[PDB]
Amino acid sequence: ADNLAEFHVQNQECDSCHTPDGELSNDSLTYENTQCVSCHGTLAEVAETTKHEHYNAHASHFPGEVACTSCHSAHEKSMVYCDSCHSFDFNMPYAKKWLRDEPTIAELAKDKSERQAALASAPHDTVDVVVVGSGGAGFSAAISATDSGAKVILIEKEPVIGGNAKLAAGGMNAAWTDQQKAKKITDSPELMFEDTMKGGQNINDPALVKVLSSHSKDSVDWMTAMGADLTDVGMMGGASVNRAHRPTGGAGVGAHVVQVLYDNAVKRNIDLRMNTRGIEVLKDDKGTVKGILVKGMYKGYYWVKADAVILATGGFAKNNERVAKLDPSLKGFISTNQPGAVGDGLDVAENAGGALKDMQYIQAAPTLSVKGGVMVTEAVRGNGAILVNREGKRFVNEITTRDKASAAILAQTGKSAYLIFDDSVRKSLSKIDKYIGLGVAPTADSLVKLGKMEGIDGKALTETVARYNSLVSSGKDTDFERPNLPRALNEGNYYAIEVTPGVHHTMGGVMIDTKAEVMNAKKQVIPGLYGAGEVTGGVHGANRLGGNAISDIITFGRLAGEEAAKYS
Ligand SMILES: Cc1cc2nc3c(=O)[nH]c(=O)nc-3n(C[C@H](O)[C@H](O)[C@H](O)COP(=O)(O)OP(=O)(O)OC[C@H]3O[C@@H](n4cnc5c(N)ncnc54)[C@H](O)[C@@H]3O)c2cc1C
Ligand code: HEC
Ligand code: HEC
Ligand code: HEC
Ligand code: HEC
Ligand SMILES: O=C(O)/C=C/C(=O)O
Ligand code: NA
Repeated sequence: ADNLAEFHVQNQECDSCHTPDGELSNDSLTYENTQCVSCHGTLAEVAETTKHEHYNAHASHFPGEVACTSCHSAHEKSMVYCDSCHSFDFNMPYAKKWLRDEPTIAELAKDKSERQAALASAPHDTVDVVVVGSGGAGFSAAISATDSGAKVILIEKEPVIGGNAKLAAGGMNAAWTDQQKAKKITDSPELMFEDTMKGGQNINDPALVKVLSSHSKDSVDWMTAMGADLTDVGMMGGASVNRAHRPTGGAGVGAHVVQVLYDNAVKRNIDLRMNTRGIEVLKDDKGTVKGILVKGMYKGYYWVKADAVILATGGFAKNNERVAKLDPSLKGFISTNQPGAVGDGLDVAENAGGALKDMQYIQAAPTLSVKGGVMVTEAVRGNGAILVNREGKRFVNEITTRDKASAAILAQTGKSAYLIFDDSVRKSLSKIDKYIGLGVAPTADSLVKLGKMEGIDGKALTETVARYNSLVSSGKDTDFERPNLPRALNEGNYYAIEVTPGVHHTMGGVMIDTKAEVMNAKKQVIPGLYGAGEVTGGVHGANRLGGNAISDIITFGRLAGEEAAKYS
């Protein structure tokens, strides 16, 4: 057969997958997927039949309930969503190579036809607030608005939830939490403010950072009340003390927090629609929003009538064309991001009259795995790893800010470097076992052997770690002034990961005030329109601190849903 449907119909009726009238249930294909699961079992149950030692298409790090049709289309060949970041050895029936080419909001102007018909019709729904994007900001807004008495619809343009937020692995910053106190850490919202402003080269909007620092503990409290584990507290670059919260043992914070938010949304019966792209904010004759035009992948264009629209669409770091026009030094770099993170939400915001700010400020993650092409968290350095070049030497304070660390690595021989650590660092952060499982962390029982394996001067590497361990025990790094020296690298085997910077986060975006209201260039509020999360500009200035994005998206997402409900 040439497609999955043709296969099944050899022995099955159309109504084995379809509804009686044969119309598709909705853009989430809820009915249809339910049919796949009635015959094949849950994703979990299927996974039992497709195990590989180090990977499984049906049991991945993605949170929520991933629909079969995310990867298996019926009447045409389809793509494995995992192939957008990885190249595992898969044999999916009726597969085609991964290719993403989603038309821009401006290209969608060619559907004048269909769009006019949709706006001429009745609104398909009339609700209080529509939230665009199912990452951390969007789920937070949806839940908090629902808790304040609003009726909400949450839309996601991708087949899966979570955006980039499901990928976060270092932690969520907050001060001064019960969690920190339990770990004997002393901190304060003021100190977090100070670190953040200084880290952003004082380009940050001080009113927005004051919201970020002052609300941070309550956001950790809010998430924990919903069931999250944020009790591990680690160090990230540019911070005066440990304040990056994450699940016990140093597991990834992203997947976890998104799963908690998803469970809480399902608990509240929130209307979540997948494969549903927000296209155009609609305004009444006085300029306040009145609804939003959306495009369903399977049911087409329709609009929703609502008093408020909350844009929670994420950044544009996957769009290297737009990145390179703003910062040419990042042209051609690999990105850490999900395939959808291309900035179409910003375009929707601008078309509604929102201004943009700080767009030229774009952050590279210093340590993308060269071998795996995926992000390696800053927590690996925060928990004790060092960086060495091919010469086998240290060359940078490994917990300085991301802009300086990226430049340092790029300046080394071959424009890459190596994370070096031992089993004491490995056991302190369980996320590291995930890198080892990916195959990107070669290991050996001695640095001379490791160096020969990886093309690092083995003798110089050995002396480099002995010297580093001596500064650790003597409590001061006189070589690169690293201010926190948590562990000696001296237990068990030794690991190396080859790393180079990758495009990661866009600090600029839609201009918002402290109530998450979107503003135009005249600094006037657009009534009804809100922005929260990486789509916004002004929170992080010229350089974002690791851990501060997850913090931002919960605080501003929650704030925005509450303001939108009150606006109503
Ligand atoms: C690999 C990785 C690791 C990171 N780790 C950390 C960490 O440890 N700590 C930290 O603080 N930060 C971390 N960051 C940054 C942080 O995860 C992101 O900034 C965060 O994802 C921003 O969340 P958000 O809700 O704003 O957007 P996202 O989580 O990206 O969600 C936005 C959603 O909107 C959808 N969308 C976009 N346009 C439309 C549209 N027109 N219609 C409908 N849906 C739309 C997108 O597809 C996406 O699902 C990490 C980022 C990455 C990529
Ligand atoms: C389940 C294994 C399927 C079988 C068997 C058939 N269809 Fe299907 N169809 C199914 C889904 C998951 C979808 C979504 C798109 C995709 O290819 O994955 C579809 C869609 C159609 C459509 C499009 C509806 C629209 O665009 O509004 C039609 C016209 C359709 N399918 C027809 C149809 C007929 C007549 C079938 C029996 C011969 C049949 N389908 C089987 C999944 C499955
Ligand atoms: C039961 C009535 C089924 C429905 C509804 C769907 N599938 Fe199915 N599928 C079914 C059988 C009996 C078989 C053969 C293997 C077996 O279980 O005995 C299959 C096969 C497939 C395959 C393999 C195709 C190939 O070329 O080998 C896949 C990938 C599969 N089915 C996927 C799938 C999806 C995603 C469904 C919903 C859209 C779905 N199936 C519906 C039984 C049934
Ligand atoms: C992408 C993330 C996928 C989603 C979600 C689902 N499937 Fe899948 N499926 C995918 C791949 C890459 C493969 C190949 C596995 C490999 O290791 O090479 C599969 C395979 C199938 C098959 C074949 C299993 C067999 O009998 O050999 C089945 C029957 C199957 N998929 C079913 C299925 C169902 C019903 C899903 C929803 C619950 C589903 N898959 C999700 C990729 C992805
Ligand atoms: C890019 C945005 C990603 C997509 C799409 C998928 N994965 Fe992923 N994967 C991602 C990262 C950044 C990492 C590094 C380790 C971490 O936890 O952050 C990984 C790692 C894996 C691994 C190794 C560790 C493990 O969980 O076993 C596997 C086996 C893996 N990813 C599988 C996987 C599958 C099956 C996916 C599709 C459903 C998938 N990943 C998509 C980033 C990205
Ligand atoms: O784990 C990291 O590298 C990511 C942290 C950040 O992007 O905030
Ligand atoms: Na931004």
